[PDB]
Amino acid sequence: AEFVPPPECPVFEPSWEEFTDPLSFIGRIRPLAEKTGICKIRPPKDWQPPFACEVKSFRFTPRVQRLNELEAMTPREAFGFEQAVREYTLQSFGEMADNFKSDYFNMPVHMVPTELVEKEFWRLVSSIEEDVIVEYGADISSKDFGSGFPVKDGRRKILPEEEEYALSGWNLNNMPVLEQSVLKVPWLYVGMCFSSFCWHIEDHWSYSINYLHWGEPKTWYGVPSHAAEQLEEVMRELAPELFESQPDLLHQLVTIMNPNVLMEHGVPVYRTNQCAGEFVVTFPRAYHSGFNQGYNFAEAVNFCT
Ligand SMILES: Cc1[nH]c2c(C#N)cnn2c(=O)c1C(C)C
Ligand SMILES: [Mn+2]
Repeated sequence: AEFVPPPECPVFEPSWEEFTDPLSFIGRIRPLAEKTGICKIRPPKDWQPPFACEVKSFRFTPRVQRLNELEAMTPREAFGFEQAVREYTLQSFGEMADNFKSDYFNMPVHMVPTELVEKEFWRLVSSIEEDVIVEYGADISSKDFGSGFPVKDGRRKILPEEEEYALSGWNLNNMPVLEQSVLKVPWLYVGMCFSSFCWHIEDHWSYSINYLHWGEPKTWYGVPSHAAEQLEEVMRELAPELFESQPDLLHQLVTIMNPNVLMEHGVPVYRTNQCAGEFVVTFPRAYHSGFNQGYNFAEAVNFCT
């Protein structure tokens, strides 16, 4: 009855030579990675961009997430009122997040095995006897708060040691984002234990790339694009009737589904733990979902080839 972890997605460890151009590298690994939907890329050991967000002034109001909101829908008094959220700094959010996780598991946050957090996450999502509520930061533009990468924009100070990172093609501010036609900037994610995102693809079936600047790992699940329609059919068969008819862009706001359910219906699913300093790439029309193991900070952008 415990969750069965999907097989691991490919992890690549490029040489310095392979690491010069991200689009060339992604094009070369595509024959394998597009068959798994997601892959993980570990930069060379010495590639360590400094964290460039203005942490002192970094303030944000997280949103609240109830893990079992869908299963709970199987009329509670005064529904719609979450209590409420307050404004945090990055530091005070992290204090809240660590206290939550260490209290939840009764152990220091870094001693909780990633497989236990995963098993407990999926138990909680389906449990009606236990309502767990977490908070996270998303819908956070790097244009308002600053990028996690140094940028030669004249707004902060680049040190000489930072300049190579401001100019690197793996700096997500330097990824190509313009689609060709006859006719964006990176976003930031502040996670805590159990905060999660449900199954979705990107607009225009775009690639996406995500960098975990620091913190505890981010656990991902990915489905290759060749199984996109099978995943959509399982969702339709098993989603609530009230939401079955909804357009994809709205339905993707509530498409939470245990990976084992998809696997039981023949949908291939792969997993990974993205750790600090690692990239995850999602391929075009590769459904993905995931959750955070603890307090962390990621940056992501949709790019075009
Ligand atoms: C909403 C959301 N989406 C994503 C993606 C994607 N795609 C990757 N990480 N990630 C997140 O951590 C969050 C929240 C929980 C902080
Ligand atoms: Mn995504």
